[PDB]
Amino acid sequence: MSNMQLDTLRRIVQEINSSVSLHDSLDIMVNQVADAMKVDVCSIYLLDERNQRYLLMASKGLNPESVGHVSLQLSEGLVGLVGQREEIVNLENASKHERFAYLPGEEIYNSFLGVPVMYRRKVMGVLVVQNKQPQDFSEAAESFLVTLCAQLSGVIAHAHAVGNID
Amino acid sequence: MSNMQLDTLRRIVQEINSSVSLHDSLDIMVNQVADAMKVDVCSIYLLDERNQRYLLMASKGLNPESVGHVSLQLSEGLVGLVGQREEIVNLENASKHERFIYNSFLGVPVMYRRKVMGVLVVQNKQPQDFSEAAESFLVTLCAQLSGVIAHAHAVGNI
Repeated sequence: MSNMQLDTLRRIVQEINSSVSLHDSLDIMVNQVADAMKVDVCSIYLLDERNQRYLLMASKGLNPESVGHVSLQLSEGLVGLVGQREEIVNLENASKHERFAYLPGEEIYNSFLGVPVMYRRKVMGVLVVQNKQPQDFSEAAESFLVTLCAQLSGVIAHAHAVGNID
Repeated sequence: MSNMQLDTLRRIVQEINSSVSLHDSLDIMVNQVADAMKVDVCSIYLLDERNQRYLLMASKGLNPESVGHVSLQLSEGLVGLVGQREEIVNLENASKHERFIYNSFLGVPVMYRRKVMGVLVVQNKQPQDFSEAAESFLVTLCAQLSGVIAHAHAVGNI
C-alpha cells in the first residue's frame, strides 16, 4: 500500500511549488494544513523587518478581515517566543499559559502549535495551528509542519530578495 | 507510531534551515539524501539557462574535482532528460534507457513556479529499486531546495 500522509504532504508541496506568488503560496499552505490536520485555525505570521513586527499574512479560521491588519511585536507572546527560541512550541493545553500568551476576536483557543519558519539561520515567520479545546498533536504533525515551513522559507526569502528595495 | 519519511524529512530540512550559504545547503542536501536513500551517489546539478547546460554543483560519491566542473547539455544523458521533460526518471536498470559504473538512477527535477532550476540525482552501483515513497520523499526535498536556488539567483550568488 502507500504512505498516504507522505502523499498528502507531496500534494501540498507541489501545489505550493507551482503557485505564482507569495500570497498564493501562503493561502494554499494554511488552508491545506487545516484540511490535512482537521484543525480549527491555521495562520501564518511573517516577520516584517521594515516595521519590526510579525504580520498576519494568511489564515484559515481567523476572520479574513484580520489578514494584513493584525501584528505582533517581535518579543510578543507565544508567537514571539517561537521566533526568539527558534523552536517548535507544541502546547496541548495553552490555557495554563494564557495570561501572558499575548496572542493576537472573541474566540479562545486552548491548544497552540507554533512552528518557526527559518531560512539560512534567520526567522522568516511563524506558523500557528490553534484549536478551541486542548489537543495533543504528535510528532507526525510536527514533522509535517516543519517540512512545509522549510518549503515556504525559501519562497519567503525569494520574495524579500525580489521585492521592494528596502 | 512514527512515519519514517515524515520524520526523516523533518530532520533533513532542519539541517538545511541552519545552512550558512547556497553551497552549504547543497552539501547538506547531497549528504543527507545519500544517507536517507542508502545510495552510493547523490548529486545536484543547476541549470545555467543562458547556456542551456546543467552544472554539477554538489555531490556525495562522485569525484569531488568534478563538482563545479562537470557540465551537461539537455540532450546529454539522463540528467539532461530529466530537465528536458521535467519528469522523474526512475531506472533500477539504467541500461534500459537509450540515453544511458552506476546501474541504478533516479533523477528528479527541481522546479520553482513551473520553471526548472536543476536536477537532483541519486545513483547506485548495485541494483536498487526506488519506491513510490522514495520518489515522494525526493519531490518534497526538491521543492524545498527550489526556493534556496531561486533566492540564490535573486541575490546574485549564482
